[PDB]
Amino acid sequence: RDFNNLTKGLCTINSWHIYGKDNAVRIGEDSDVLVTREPYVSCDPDECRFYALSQGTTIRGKHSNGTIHDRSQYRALISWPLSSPPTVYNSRVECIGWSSTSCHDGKTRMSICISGPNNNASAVIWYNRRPVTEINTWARNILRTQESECVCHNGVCPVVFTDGSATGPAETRIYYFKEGKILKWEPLAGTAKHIEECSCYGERAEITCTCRDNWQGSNRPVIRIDPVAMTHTSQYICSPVLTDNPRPNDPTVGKCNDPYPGNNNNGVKGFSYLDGVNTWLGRTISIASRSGYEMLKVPNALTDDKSKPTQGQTIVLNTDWSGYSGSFMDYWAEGECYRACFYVELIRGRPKEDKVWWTSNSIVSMCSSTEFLGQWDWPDGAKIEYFL
Amino acid sequence: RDFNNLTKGLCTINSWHIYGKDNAVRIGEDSDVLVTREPYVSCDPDECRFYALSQGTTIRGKHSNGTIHDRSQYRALISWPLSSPPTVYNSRVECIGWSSTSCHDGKTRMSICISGPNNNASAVIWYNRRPVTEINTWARNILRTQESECVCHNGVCPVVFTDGSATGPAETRIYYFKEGKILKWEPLAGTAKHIEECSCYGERAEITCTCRDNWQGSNRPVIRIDPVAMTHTSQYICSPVLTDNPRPNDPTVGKCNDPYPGNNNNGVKGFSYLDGVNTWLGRTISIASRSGYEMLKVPNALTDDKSKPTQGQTIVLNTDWSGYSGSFMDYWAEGECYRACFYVELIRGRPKEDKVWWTSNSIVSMCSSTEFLGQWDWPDGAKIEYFL
Amino acid sequence: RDFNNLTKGLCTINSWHIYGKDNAVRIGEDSDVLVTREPYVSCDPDECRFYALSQGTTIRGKHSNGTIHDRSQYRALISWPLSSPPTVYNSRVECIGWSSTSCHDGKTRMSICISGPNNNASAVIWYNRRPVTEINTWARNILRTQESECVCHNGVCPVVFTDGSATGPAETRIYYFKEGKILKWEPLAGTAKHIEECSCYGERAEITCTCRDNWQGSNRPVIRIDPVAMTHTSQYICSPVLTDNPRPNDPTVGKCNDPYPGNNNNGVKGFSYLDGVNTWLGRTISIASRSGYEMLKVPNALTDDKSKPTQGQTIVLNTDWSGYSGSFMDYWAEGECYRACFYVELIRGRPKEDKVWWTSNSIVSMCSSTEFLGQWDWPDGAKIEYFL
Amino acid sequence: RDFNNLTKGLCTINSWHIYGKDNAVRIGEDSDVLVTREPYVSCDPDECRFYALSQGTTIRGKHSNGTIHDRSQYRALISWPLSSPPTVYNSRVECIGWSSTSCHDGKTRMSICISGPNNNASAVIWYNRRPVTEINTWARNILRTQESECVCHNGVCPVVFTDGSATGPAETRIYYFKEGKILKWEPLAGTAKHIEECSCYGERAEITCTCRDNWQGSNRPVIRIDPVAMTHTSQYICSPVLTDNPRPNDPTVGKCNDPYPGNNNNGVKGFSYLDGVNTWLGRTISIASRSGYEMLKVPNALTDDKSKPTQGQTIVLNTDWSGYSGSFMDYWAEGECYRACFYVELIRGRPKEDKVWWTSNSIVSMCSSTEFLGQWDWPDGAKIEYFL
Ligand SMILES: *[C@@H]1O[C@H](CO)[C@@H](O[C@@H]2O[C@H](CO)[C@@H](O[C@@H]3O[C@H](CO[C@H]4O[C@H](CO)[C@@H](O)[C@H](O)[C@@H]4O)[C@@H](O)[C@H](O[C@H]4O[C@H](CO)[C@@H](O)[C@H](O)[C@@H]4O[C@H]4O[C@H](CO)[C@@H](O)[C@H](O)[C@@H]4O[C@H]4O[C@H](CO)[C@@H](O)[C@H](O)[C@@H]4O)[C@@H]3O)[C@H](O)[C@H]2NC(C)=O)[C@H](O)[C@H]1NC(C)=O
Ligand SMILES: *[C@@H]1O[C@H](CO)[C@@H](O[C@@H]2O[C@H](CO)[C@@H](O[C@@H]3O[C@H](CO[C@H]4O[C@H](CO)[C@@H](O)[C@H](O)[C@@H]4O)[C@@H](O)[C@H](O[C@H]4O[C@H](CO)[C@@H](O)[C@H](O)[C@@H]4O[C@H]4O[C@H](CO)[C@@H](O)[C@H](O)[C@@H]4O[C@H]4O[C@H](CO)[C@@H](O)[C@H](O)[C@@H]4O)[C@@H]3O)[C@H](O)[C@H]2NC(C)=O)[C@H](O)[C@H]1NC(C)=O
Ligand SMILES: *[C@@H]1O[C@H](CO)[C@@H](O[C@@H]2O[C@H](CO)[C@@H](O[C@@H]3O[C@H](CO[C@H]4O[C@H](CO)[C@@H](O)[C@H](O)[C@@H]4O)[C@@H](O)[C@H](O[C@H]4O[C@H](CO)[C@@H](O)[C@H](O)[C@@H]4O[C@H]4O[C@H](CO)[C@@H](O)[C@H](O)[C@@H]4O[C@H]4O[C@H](CO)[C@@H](O)[C@H](O)[C@@H]4O)[C@@H]3O)[C@H](O)[C@H]2NC(C)=O)[C@H](O)[C@H]1NC(C)=O
Ligand SMILES: *[C@@H]1O[C@H](CO)[C@@H](O[C@@H]2O[C@H](CO)[C@@H](O[C@@H]3O[C@H](CO[C@H]4O[C@H](CO)[C@@H](O)[C@H](O)[C@@H]4O)[C@@H](O)[C@H](O[C@H]4O[C@H](CO)[C@@H](O)[C@H](O)[C@@H]4O[C@H]4O[C@H](CO)[C@@H](O)[C@H](O)[C@@H]4O[C@H]4O[C@H](CO)[C@@H](O)[C@H](O)[C@@H]4O)[C@@H]3O)[C@H](O)[C@H]2NC(C)=O)[C@H](O)[C@H]1NC(C)=O
Ligand SMILES: *[C@@H]1O[C@H](CO)[C@@H](O[C@@H]2O[C@H](CO)[C@@H](O)[C@H](O)[C@H]2NC(C)=O)[C@H](O)[C@H]1NC(C)=O
Ligand SMILES: *[C@@H]1O[C@H](CO)[C@@H](O[C@@H]2O[C@H](CO)[C@@H](O)[C@H](O)[C@H]2NC(C)=O)[C@H](O)[C@H]1NC(C)=O
Ligand SMILES: CC(=O)N[C@H]1[C@H]([C@H](O)[C@H](O)CO)OC(C(=O)O)=C[C@@H]1N
Ligand SMILES: CC(=O)N[C@H]1[C@H]([C@H](O)[C@H](O)CO)OC(C(=O)O)=C[C@@H]1N
Ligand SMILES: CC(=O)N[C@H]1[C@H]([C@H](O)[C@H](O)CO)OC(C(=O)O)=C[C@@H]1N
Ligand SMILES: CC(=O)N[C@H]1[C@H]([C@H](O)[C@H](O)CO)OC(C(=O)O)=C[C@@H]1N
Ligand SMILES: *[C@@H]1O[C@H](CO)[C@@H](O)[C@H](O)[C@H]1NC(C)=O
Ligand SMILES: [Ca+2]
Ligand SMILES: [Ca+2]
Ligand SMILES: [Ca+2]
Ligand SMILES: [Ca+2]
Ligand SMILES: [Ca+2]
Repeated sequence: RDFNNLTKGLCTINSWHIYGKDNAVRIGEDSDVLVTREPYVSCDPDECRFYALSQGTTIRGKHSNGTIHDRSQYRALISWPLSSPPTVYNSRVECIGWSSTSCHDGKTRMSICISGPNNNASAVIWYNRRPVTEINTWARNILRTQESECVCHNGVCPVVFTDGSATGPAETRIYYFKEGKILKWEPLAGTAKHIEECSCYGERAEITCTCRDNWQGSNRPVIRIDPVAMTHTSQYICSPVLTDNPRPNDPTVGKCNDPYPGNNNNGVKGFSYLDGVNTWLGRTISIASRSGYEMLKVPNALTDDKSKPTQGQTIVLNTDWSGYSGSFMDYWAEGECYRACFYVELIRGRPKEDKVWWTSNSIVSMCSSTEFLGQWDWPDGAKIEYFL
Repeated sequence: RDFNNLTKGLCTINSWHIYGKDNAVRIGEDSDVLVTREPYVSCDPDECRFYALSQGTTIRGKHSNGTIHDRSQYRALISWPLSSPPTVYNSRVECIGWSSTSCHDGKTRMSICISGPNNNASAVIWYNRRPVTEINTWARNILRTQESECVCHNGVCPVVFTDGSATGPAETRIYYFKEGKILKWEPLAGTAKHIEECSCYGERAEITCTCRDNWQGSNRPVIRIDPVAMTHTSQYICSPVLTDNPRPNDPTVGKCNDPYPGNNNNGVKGFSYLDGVNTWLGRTISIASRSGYEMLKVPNALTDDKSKPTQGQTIVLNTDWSGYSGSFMDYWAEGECYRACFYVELIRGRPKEDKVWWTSNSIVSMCSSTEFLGQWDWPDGAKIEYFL
Repeated sequence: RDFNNLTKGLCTINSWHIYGKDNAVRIGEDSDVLVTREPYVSCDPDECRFYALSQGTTIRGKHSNGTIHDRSQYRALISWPLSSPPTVYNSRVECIGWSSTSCHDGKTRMSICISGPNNNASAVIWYNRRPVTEINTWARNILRTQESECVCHNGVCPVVFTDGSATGPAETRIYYFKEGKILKWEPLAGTAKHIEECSCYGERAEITCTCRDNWQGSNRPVIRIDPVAMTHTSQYICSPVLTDNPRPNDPTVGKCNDPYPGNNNNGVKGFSYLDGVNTWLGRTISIASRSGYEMLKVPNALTDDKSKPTQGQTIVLNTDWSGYSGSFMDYWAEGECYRACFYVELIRGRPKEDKVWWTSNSIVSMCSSTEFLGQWDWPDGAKIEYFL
Repeated sequence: RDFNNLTKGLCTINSWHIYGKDNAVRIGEDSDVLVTREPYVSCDPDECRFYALSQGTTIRGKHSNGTIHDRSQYRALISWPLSSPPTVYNSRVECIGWSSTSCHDGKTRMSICISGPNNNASAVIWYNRRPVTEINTWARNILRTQESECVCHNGVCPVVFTDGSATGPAETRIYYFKEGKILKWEPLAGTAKHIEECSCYGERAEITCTCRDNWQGSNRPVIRIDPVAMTHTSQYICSPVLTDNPRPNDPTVGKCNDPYPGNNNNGVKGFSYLDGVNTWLGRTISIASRSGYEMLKVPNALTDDKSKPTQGQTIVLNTDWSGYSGSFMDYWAEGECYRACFYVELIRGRPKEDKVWWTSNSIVSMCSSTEFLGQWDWPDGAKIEYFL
């Protein structure tokens, strides 16, 4: 109908309720489920669906051998019905590639997939399921993007891309698209020193993205975008509650405009909701590996370099595998506010479970509740031994 | 369009005709059919579908081992096309959880799923396929609900919940929802001493629910709800024709306001249609186990403590496994009356058939006919030996 | 929109072109294809689909053992997309039973399924995918119907049923339905001595049905129905070109009002298009078994007791298995005439191929052309040895 | 709505971006994927889909043995969602046959399938998913058509057919269809000496088809059609950059009105975009076999007998199997120009890989970009050894 506008603020997050779970790895042990990774969730005005990068083979298939690898010509962004697993028969291909983002602007959906060799990748921007614009690699070193949904406001859908080193300065750009066409792009500004895989959401005409500083930061960089002025700023979450992984132990004071040191050249896609006292941070429980997952209420985390938790909720036990996590919201729901949601990728197989030759995942997803709900843990649930 | 109103009375039940059957266990021996239990049927204005709690694995899958268990993080309420089996590829997830109810109000559908550990469960109420309201456990002891469809009248859809002991007094509440929001709730009143898994239907602006007194009753408790006044009453079916299971043999006089003694701490979800002489009771043939199933016409069963059968119809032979049963009707059919329908869950596997490591079921469903139709029996039809 | 009226006459049949083929048995050797038999084809105003009686198991499934049997509680009328095979995932259940018919009246579809034990069967008539009317067995001996589509005119859809002996006089009735309700029924009249499985079509406000005289006739009985007056007549095809099976060799003169003798208590569902010189008869090539299939142009076959072929077309070689055949037409196609079509059931497995424990089939379907097209043969195509 | 008119010219082709890829053979190693060959892509106003000739069996199925054969009664034109593989459950049958073409005229789709024995084949023309016209073989020697989409202009959809020898003069006809009916047909004219499998596209009210001269030409014949006047011309691509296969090495000067000699009685379906300097030719890299695939910009290739490449892009490495290739465009996309697209059939199995008993393929597809995008190679990706 009309372009969606970010007119509401976030609902008060007092806890998290279960939203979706596909149990993909459990089910795929004996059904035609595609091997995936880098999943996310994204809503259309009349439907919310799961998204991921397929590896172009089923989990039980012999071609599952080697799926720990990230970029092959057999990957594609696929989407499928909420909480169903990504099967050969119910998965819809949005575009071909090994890095992606996607979002609905209220009228139709824009999907972006990047493909190609490391030194010659290109992004193809799809709108209304048709290819509209293409962008060639500018730094010739793995052009890559969010791996979770973008956000739109009055037709303008900003997207964060990075091209260049994963272990030193890179070239990050913020592109402002409208109907799949480039309105404007700008180089990253602010104090964030390295940017990868931004997790974004919008409220009251502003888009907030929590990203990954792969190079040096154990705290997470934050990009705030004005989609009307088509400008942005960047900084780090000030709070000493560190949310990347691996990471050093939590200090008593964090860093606002520089990466918090201790771990270099590594990380994990993550997210946060930065809204004053209504601030919640997600993170793996383990500081060493993609193990466990918890939500922590950290009032003013973004601006308070001494902020610590006041409430929390465990999502995945430290005795279970987690992985990527990101933000999304149903911008077309009823009510006076946007209900914060997130998903956690539950990685199974390599490298942590190397008795199998594949690497895949399942998805668990939650949204906020104004109630103070009891908590449960949500593991992938598959028994690797069954696959041996 | 407009909210449905219960303006018609029940059609005269002179017999039962076959409505649906999915032969899920037979088919799933060699196709990707999900393991389920606690099924039911529910209609939308333009379609009627089967519903159940998936176990998040196929029957032939190795993860089917252990599906006798009731509450895991891998369960979800799913729905699929009438008489088709619940497959990985045709099952639509309504919400995540291990106890549920669902009903269409004429405009859209409300679905409720409860999840969590025994002492910290929560219900999430979905409306128009979006999460709208959440309710935390109030007694911290397996918050649970109907396991069959709810019923709506002018937008108000009452739902019966129980939290607390299964072997002593518990805390039952009747929630009145409208568009997924809580209008009102009240604690159970009347003479019913324990309430679980209510099976409901509506006619002439009144909703009748036949439930399960797990604690002490072999006769079934009944809750009658006024969805306009949002009030209710409760009692037991007076008739000496006992319908829970296990149960003692039938006496010559029943109990109207107290559980009929003989069997404690056990039961099975069941149902009835209480309409004067047009009263029909469903029950397992066996008084000891979930074996066989029959419909018995027992005029004034609800109010006559000496009422006995005047007609009957066998649905499943005592030599075949049955299980849960419940009520539903197509409130959007043509005609001057609502045609009473019901389903019977045909449980296969554990605990009765322990040569296999799983527990699942198939569904058989019937609706009333004004004719006096010949009867047939309707077994699950699978050969367990094939699964060995 | 509006009820369809049989306002056109048949197009001139100069040959037959391939319309549909599902290769179900070939494909099902390695995919989840349901075991079926008694198939047919039927059109809706916007789609034509394949129909059949499922056996409630896949062909490769262990429950395929024994599917030679006709009436079990695991059968159902299913429909699926034209030329696709009937799979677990794409088959839509129309109703439960082991004998059926179905037809669209222009507004919506009526489907009829009969189920039950031999002495207590009942038909349930569905309209707009809801059960509307039920008819109890009147002769208590396998109530049964067409096994191919019915035909409608201004809302009135006549259907031929038989109840009673398959080897002596039986009780045949013609029911006139409108919106699933019974307008009228009448007992069979005319000279046809036994009636089973009528294959019907309509043109110029008249419905012609070619049926099966199981008791004594090797020539086929014919019922012509006036759906406005709701009356009919019956006789036999006069032509000496005999079309039932098994049957004696062709004589030089046939019988118009009595069964042509030579073979008793057996037959096969078949069809014909009786339109003056534009008359075409279908039949198995073998006079002994359901082997091969051919179309023969026999001018005035219905009324000329000496009529012989003037043209022909082979559909299935005598070295290949055939089976049931029946008529259907797309009453909603463009043009000035109705294009005659038919399907042939290609039975595989028992009893002819007993190395396998199952019985199933695939479908081949043709429609007429005003051209004189070259002919090909259309076998099922599966290799039984592959199933061993 | 209204018939589509070819009102736009081609967009400037500066490179090719990835459009679709189904990885069918990889996925089908462990899922129910149909064996196919002769694929293509074609758009409807609201969707673009993959098309191919199924072999009526899955790849893992035992009936895959022998699928190197071209014309059996088990083949059919099927279509399925873009970039999904052709599975038993998602493939829609358009018609039955072993040679086809299909195209949308803006209102609805016309599909054509030819079937029958070599000396008695016939084409059936479907419109709006209904059979409308039939054409009998005129030369009684494998009536055959494009194997890629046709193109329409104001309702007129020309189609090129050939009947007769593959190794000497044959009888080629251009049929002009409108709503599935024959408006006119004409015999091939011009200097093209043999015509097979034309690959066509339209722009500015003209349809250009690049075909295959199986008899003698290593350069490709070209048919240009005026769909309004319903007339055409034919010639050969003048350029010395030869594009059929097998073929002799590239000379310095080609032939404009005669086949370039060196290879007889063989070839491969191919295509080109002939638009002045914006001219791009597709071809296998190998001159001996269907190995590799590249796009070459050859300004004025059609008219310049000395034209050589000025730019290029590799699509499939010479170390990987290719096969058929053809043109298609989304005539309903936004913008001021038509974006040239093509697909390449990646054949796997026999005859090149004879360790397996089958022959199948997967699809890769690209469209043009006005950018100068980095290139990647796109192999089928399956490991034959896995199928052993
Ligand atoms: C039924 O359900 C309800 C609803 O969920 C359950 O109630 C919930 O219970 C939760 C567990 O107790 C609780 O979550 C905790 O909340 C704490 C905050 O609340 C407390 O502090 C405030 C502040 O003054 C008070 O107002 C409040 O009353 C409480 O006292 C958090 O601080 C907790 O998080 C910390 O602990 C967990 C371990 O439990 C860690 O995993 C987590 O990361 C936090 O601790 C680390 O980080 C801090 C910050 O830097 C450090 O100070 C600390 O040392 C830890 O650091 C190590 O570990 C991290 C992670 O590995 C590593 O990076 C670092 O380097 C160090 O090694 C926790 O979030 C919910 O708030 C509560 N909800 C409600 C509504 O009450 C109820 O129990 C359930 N019922 C039953 C019967 O089970
Ligand atoms: C073709 O199809 C038609 C249509 O279905 C077939 O006709 C049907 O036939 C059915 C079987 O005969 C019949 O069903 C029975 O109806 C009886 C009621 O009708 C009779 O009584 C009235 C009352 O005066 C008369 O008007 C009427 O004319 C009849 O005489 C029921 O009473 C029957 O139910 C009881 O029996 C069955 C066993 O058959 C039990 O399973 C059932 O639970 C009932 O009996 C138990 O319960 C009562 C009540 O407390 C006790 O008194 C009794 O002792 C039993 O108790 C034991 O068992 C239970 C269950 O295990 C346990 O809990 C308890 O503790 C005790 O151990 C039965 O329902 C249909 O009405 C009839 N329909 C029609 C339209 O005619 C026809 O036969 C078919 N044709 C062929 C050729 O097959
Ligand atoms: C390319 O394609 C075209 C298009 O299809 C091919 O041309 C077609 O060729 C067909 C085969 O020749 C032909 O079909 C035959 O037509 C005959 C009728 O035409 C002839 O007679 C008339 C009458 O005067 C002439 O006008 C006309 O010119 C012809 O001469 C039919 O009579 C044929 O059917 C009979 O033969 C077949 C065997 O081929 C039987 O299976 C069939 O049942 C018919 O014969 C039985 O029945 C009759 C009637 O009672 C008996 O008299 C006879 O003895 C047989 O009885 C035995 O067998 C039956 C069945 O088993 C059993 O029940 C009984 O008891 C006995 O045992 C046949 O239909 C098409 O018309 C023709 N089409 C066109 C447009 O030309 C062309 O060949 C192809 N090209 C190539 C190169 O292959
Ligand atoms: C990142 O991505 C970009 C974008 O893709 C990459 O840049 C691309 O690089 C490509 C490879 O270098 C390049 O493709 C080539 O372009 C040549 C044309 O450009 C050149 O010539 C013009 C003309 O004066 C100049 O303006 C221009 O500056 C260049 O110098 C083509 O000629 C090339 O094709 C020929 O070579 C390939 C082998 O590489 C053959 O496979 C192909 O068939 C062509 O050669 C055959 O045919 C000709 C014509 O008859 C014969 O003369 C020749 O001998 C060959 O004949 C043999 O082989 C054929 C085929 O087997 C056989 O039939 C025959 O009989 C003989 O045996 C080639 O197309 C892109 O244009 C370029 N794109 C851009 C935008 O720059 C960049 O490299 C990537 N970056 C990295 C770091 O990898
Ligand atoms: C989001 O905000 C913009 C207003 O800036 C709205 O876009 C007006 O919408 C109407 C209805 O289609 C048009 O007549 C105006 O020209 C629109 N655009 C502008 C840029 O002024 C848009 O309607 C809002 N979205 C929603 C859902 O209300
Ligand atoms: C089939 O024939 C009957 C006419 O007997 C048509 O039914 C008239 O249709 C209009 C349009 O809905 C109504 O106003 C009349 O009352 C209809 N019925 C009768 C019984 O008179 C019907 O329209 C015809 N079907 C088609 C497709 O034309
Ligand atoms: C485009 C690409 O390959 N992205 C990969 C990502 C990057 O390798 C990482 O962010 C460093 O640049 O890492 C991870 C990862 O699991 O850490 C997965 C992504 N597939
Ligand atoms: C929420 C829950 O676990 N409900 C279970 C139910 C209860 O255990 C029973 O009603 C006693 O409370 O029993 C049964 C049962 O088969 O008896 C199945 C239900 N899964
Ligand atoms: C209802 C029923 O069982 N109909 C069967 C039919 C009858 O047995 C036959 O027409 C005699 O009555 O025969 C055949 C048959 O193959 O001859 C199949 C049908 N399933
Ligand atoms: C109708 C038909 O059989 N067409 C076939 C085609 C022809 O054999 C070829 O064009 C020569 O006529 O060749 C090829 C081929 O791979 O070369 C495939 C087609 N199936
Ligand atoms: C099929 O069933 C028969 C009868 O029960 C049995 O003797 C036979 O061995 C079975 N065949 C298979 C393959 O199970
Ligand atoms: Ca980091
Ligand atoms: Ca399988
Ligand atoms: Ca009880
Ligand atoms: Ca007979
Ligand atoms: Ca050639």
